[PDB]
Amino acid sequence: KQYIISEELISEGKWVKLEKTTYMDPTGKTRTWESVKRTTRKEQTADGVAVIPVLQRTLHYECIVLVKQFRPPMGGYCIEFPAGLIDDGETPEAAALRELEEETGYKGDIAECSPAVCMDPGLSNCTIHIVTVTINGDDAENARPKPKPGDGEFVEVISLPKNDLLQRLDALVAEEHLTVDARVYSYALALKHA
Amino acid sequence: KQYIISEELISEGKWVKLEKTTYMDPTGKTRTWESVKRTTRKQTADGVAVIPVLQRTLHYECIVLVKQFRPPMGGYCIEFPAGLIDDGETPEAAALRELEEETGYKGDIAECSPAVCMDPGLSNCTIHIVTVTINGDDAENARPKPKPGDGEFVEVISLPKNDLLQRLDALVAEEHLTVDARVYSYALALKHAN
Ligand SMILES: c1n[nH]c(-c2nccs2)n1
Ligand SMILES: c1n[nH]c(-c2nccs2)n1
Ligand SMILES: [Cl-]
Ligand SMILES: [Mg+2]
Ligand SMILES: [Mg+2]
Ligand SMILES: [Mg+2]
Ligand SMILES: [Mg+2]
Repeated sequence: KQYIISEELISEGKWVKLEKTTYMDPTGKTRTWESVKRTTRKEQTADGVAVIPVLQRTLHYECIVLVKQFRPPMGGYCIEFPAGLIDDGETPEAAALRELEEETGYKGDIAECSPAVCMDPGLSNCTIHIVTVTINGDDAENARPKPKPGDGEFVEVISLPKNDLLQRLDALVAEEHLTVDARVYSYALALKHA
Repeated sequence: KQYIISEELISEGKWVKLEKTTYMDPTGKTRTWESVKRTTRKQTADGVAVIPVLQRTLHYECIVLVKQFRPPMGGYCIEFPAGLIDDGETPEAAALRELEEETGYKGDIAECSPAVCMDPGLSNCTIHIVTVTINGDDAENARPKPKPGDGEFVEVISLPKNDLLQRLDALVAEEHLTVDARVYSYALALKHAN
């Protein structure tokens, strides 16, 4: 029933733009919406990837590898899955493995790749692939993992056991001012609920 | 170590604004970011998203989701029930209220996250994730009456919790919908548990 009629640019920054969206509602009436989009999306199947990195080591419990970094939009530190935008011509898998290595030092193995999923669909058109990757932490490559941060990238690695993820996240939030990402919290809540 | 120095308004709509954030990087170098904010926040968070666990004896437990046209996305998305928290509303009350308006179900609160970020590289948007159980055998949830406000047009989709990820992949392959990243993350973790 519903569809886009027009998209009018309101303001276009270097990285983000705002649009006035006109659409047809299902009563047959015309309505508008204020829409955010990135300026960086070309032919990628999504804007970005977020990596679910399951660190596996003999005689260790499985960990989920997370990162902490300052996020200017939030004005503070956030704890997230490793993530980045997909470079033009780059596959989501390759982007995932690359971002994981850049942010954490770890060299992973692909497990699964989601279809493009929406980040905040009432606000923006932004999408990611969620890429599950296993890290063989017994491999020598993954012994002394050092982030290769890019220019203006400053990332801390936090590995938490999968079997206690939600409480460990709660214990981090209780100890400093910091925000957990909604996807990370959602993933931790399901681990509890299962 | 990092912090915000200043925020310049670039453009302000009715619902969304775009800012240029200046911040201090951890080397002591001054940097800028293009940040989105909502104009509606006053609250612990912008919104709530509800994880509604539909419990009916002798049935599988279902997670109740919603399908709506999302003008920023140009298409239909499958999401947790959700909405913005009203001025002077608690996150718990917003959750039960939105769950009722969007699904017709009357639920009980199980737990409530701290404020969690939606897309912290882009926006300051936050939500509380509120887990709610729904006693599907109670008479008030027999014929769930959805109360859509002005301009809401929501379809309800209940899916079994124990197969959620495969059920969502099936809808994406057949119905050309976009699944929400929080929904998908929850689904993934139900599979990855144990
Ligand atoms: C975010 N962008 N536009 C919106 C709207 N809410 C009601 C009408 S337009 N939210
Ligand atoms: C989204 N908003 N601002 C951005 C930037 N990326 C690199 C420098 S500023 N992305
Ligand atoms: Cl539950
Ligand atoms: Mg990143
Ligand atoms: Mg990066
Ligand atoms: Mg809603
Ligand atoms: Mg509403």
